[PDB]
Amino acid sequence: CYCAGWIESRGTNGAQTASNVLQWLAAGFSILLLMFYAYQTWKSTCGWEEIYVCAIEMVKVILEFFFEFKNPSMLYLATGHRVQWLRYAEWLLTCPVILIHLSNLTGLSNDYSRRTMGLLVSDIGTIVWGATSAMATGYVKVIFFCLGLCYGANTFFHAAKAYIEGYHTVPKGRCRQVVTGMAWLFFVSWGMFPILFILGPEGFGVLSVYGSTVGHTIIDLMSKNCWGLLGHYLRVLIHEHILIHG
Amino acid sequence: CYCAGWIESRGTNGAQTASNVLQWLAAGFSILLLMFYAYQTWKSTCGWEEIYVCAIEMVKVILEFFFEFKNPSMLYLATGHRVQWLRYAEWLLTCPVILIHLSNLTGLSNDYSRRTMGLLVSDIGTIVWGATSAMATGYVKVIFFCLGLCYGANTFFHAAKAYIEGYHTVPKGRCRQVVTGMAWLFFVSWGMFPILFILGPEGFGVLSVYGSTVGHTIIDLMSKNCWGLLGHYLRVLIHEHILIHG
Ligand SMILES: *C/C=C(C)/C=C/C=C(C)/C=C/C1=C(C)CCCC1(C)C
Ligand SMILES: *C/C=C(C)/C=C/C=C(C)/C=C/C1=C(C)CCCC1(C)C
Repeated sequence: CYCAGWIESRGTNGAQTASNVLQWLAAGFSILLLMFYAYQTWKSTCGWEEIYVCAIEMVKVILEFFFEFKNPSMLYLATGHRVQWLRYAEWLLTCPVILIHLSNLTGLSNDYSRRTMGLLVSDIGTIVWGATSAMATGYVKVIFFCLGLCYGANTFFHAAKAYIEGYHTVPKGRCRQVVTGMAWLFFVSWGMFPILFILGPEGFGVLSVYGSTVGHTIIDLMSKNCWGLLGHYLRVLIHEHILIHG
Repeated sequence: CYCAGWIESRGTNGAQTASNVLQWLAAGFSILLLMFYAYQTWKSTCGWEEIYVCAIEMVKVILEFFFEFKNPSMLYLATGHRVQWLRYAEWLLTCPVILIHLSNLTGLSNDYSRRTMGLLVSDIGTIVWGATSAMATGYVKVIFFCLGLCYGANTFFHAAKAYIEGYHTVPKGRCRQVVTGMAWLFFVSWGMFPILFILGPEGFGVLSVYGSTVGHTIIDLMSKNCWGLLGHYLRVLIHEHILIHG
């Protein structure tokens, strides 16, 4: 199995160092966030979504530090394209949970809706089409990324509706400011993901594997750790509001 | 890109013919079921889950007839293992929808529960771990299939609870017989999927690609088309019951 496209070049040895440093920072932040979440579950009210997302993020960060360019992290393919399977597998593991957190922003509604199902189905579909585009090479790559773009447009529309509903269901004041911050983080990072797909080796190679890893680590820290911590803060605020007035 | 494991042998030219015949039958059944579902939506009450699952099944069947051993259907991998990405992508597209149908067996509850989220998260996780095991080769394959086994055990437990709840929420008589039939189909086919994974090239090679395709086509016709048609019949019975007594 020679396939000279498998060697290519992973980075510039500076993007590699930046990726390693960002992986260490992401692992440290995930460890600290998991410790804080455990402390909360022991003392305060904490949701399962933030803990699960942070745990998967920590596992993915460790696996990307150690075996990023190995199998179940990098499929090498007869087409000469190295597919970062770890990235898309972690997306499939976390993004549905992130959207289950987006629905029920205030951790009180034990019920859900058909809009949550639409969100989840569209998100799984867009991740599937993006992974297929990453493995696709050629016009099939363009077709599958356009399919993922349509599914992600549906996902973004449903997420925006969920964010408006959450903004209008939280108490007036700090709670809706936190909802606005969560919406900003969500949309900026989730829109940067397809941009990095386009700029990465999976699309037009502009970023290289290590530069794409740097950018994806930044927007994962934004969309998984920071967004989850903001959601936990929102739920803490909701609990305190219920204790005082509710 | 030579990697002599990519050639191997797809089948015995009899398993190939059986696979082609079963793909034609599955495509015909999916087309007829989609026509019937469109007729129902125009006249009767029909759910989106059955239509979506049947449409994805039809698309997957056509893509497996035409490009099964091509890219976005077969990742060839530097490890020499041909990964049927089409299979796992279709699982990711359909199984969450099949479980969204399993929750809300009677298409009346516009709300959902945290058990539905547990079902969906466990199902996505088990599909992810199974795909990773298929791409994994070696002891990593065993580890990831055991992780998928744990996630699928959680999925099966939640599905059994959902089936008991559905059995006890449908009217006594034909409705619960249909629920029992759906449970039998669901558990038999969904348990045959890991068995075929073990028996297929992705595990212990016993079945070959074409024999695995034959078995997977049979259990997809069981779990996607037949189960969805049974769910549609259950919802029709619920609607008629509400019209008479409800
Ligand atoms: C922690 C990881 C997250 C939140 C990943 C989110 C991923 C997306 C919003 C994916 C978007 C894509 C498209 C809309 C089109 C191009 C392909 C994708 C998969 C990158
Ligand atoms: C239409 C396709 C369906 C319903 C597929 C269902 C898939 C499963 C129940 C998957 C099961 C797996 C495990 C429990 C362990 C071994 C790996 C898998 C992914 C085959």
